Amino acid sequence: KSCHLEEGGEVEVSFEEKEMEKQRLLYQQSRLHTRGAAEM
Repeated sequence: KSCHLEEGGEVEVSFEEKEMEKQRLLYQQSRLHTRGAAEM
């Protein structure tokens, strides 16, 4: 639920939004410890 909420909840369709959102989602995924958790 946290990762889903951190998808589009925080029209224009510009590079100022299509890249900030992608970087934020990547940071959210990395903060979840992709290493270790995938094997779990």
